[PDB]
Amino acid sequence: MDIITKMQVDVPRETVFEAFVDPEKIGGFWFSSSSERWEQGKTITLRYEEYDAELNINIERVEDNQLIAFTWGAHPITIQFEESEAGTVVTTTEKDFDTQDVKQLLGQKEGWVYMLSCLKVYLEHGVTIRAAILL
Amino acid sequence: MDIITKMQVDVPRETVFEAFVDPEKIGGFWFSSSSERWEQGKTITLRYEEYDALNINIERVEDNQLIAFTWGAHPITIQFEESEAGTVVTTTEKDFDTQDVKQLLGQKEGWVYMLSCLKVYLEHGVTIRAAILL
Repeated sequence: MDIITKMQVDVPRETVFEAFVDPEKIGGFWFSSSSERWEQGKTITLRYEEYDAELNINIERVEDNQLIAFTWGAHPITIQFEESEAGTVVTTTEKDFDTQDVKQLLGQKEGWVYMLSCLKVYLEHGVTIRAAILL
Repeated sequence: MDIITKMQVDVPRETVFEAFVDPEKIGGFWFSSSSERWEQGKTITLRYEEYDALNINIERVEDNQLIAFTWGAHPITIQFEESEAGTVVTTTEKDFDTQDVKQLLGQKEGWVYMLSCLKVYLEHGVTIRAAILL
């Protein structure tokens, strides 16, 4: 099982890509802060001012304005950005899950959908709706 | 199995309830409009302009607290409860098989997205593309 979620965001692909990798932008829809810009081969410190929690993630692969890859909890993750008429389609993929745990699947799906909804609102309106944690 | 989703919305419970039952407000986050105010015992014709496209029978309504109706073979309840900063909305779509995981995941996505659209609409007065869900 791979949890794949797609969300349309009405802004250019570069702008959506930047929303994730730019330490100053991520706070509007996801982590409260990042240690530095997301680069292929850099280990980033992702803060959650909310739960006063911190986690370190190493960026595995990065294709400018097109792909960000990494892993969490041993689950491969990729955030892709494709062009669409009105702007961009973001596709999040969190791989390797079993059916035995429908509860886990639903919870992760919820996290991805919520984060992408917060993303859409932040980029389309410049306002925020309580960033999520997901991971 | 039931698909339960909860969302915090920072406005009073009465404002969240009116957003669903008032024909003039629902288009900010879900269906484009309703034939009339959602009331217990009425059949409501819902519009979704994007698809230029349904009817639901409102079974129960507890003002500012609960709305229940059935879609297909899945009873649904939308509940509103007070929270310190506003309201906690709980949507429940019932009686799914644990077979079609894709169906459960697709419906979950639907509820989470609708509640997110609701949150922005009520907290910020702006909207993001409404989805049909049903």
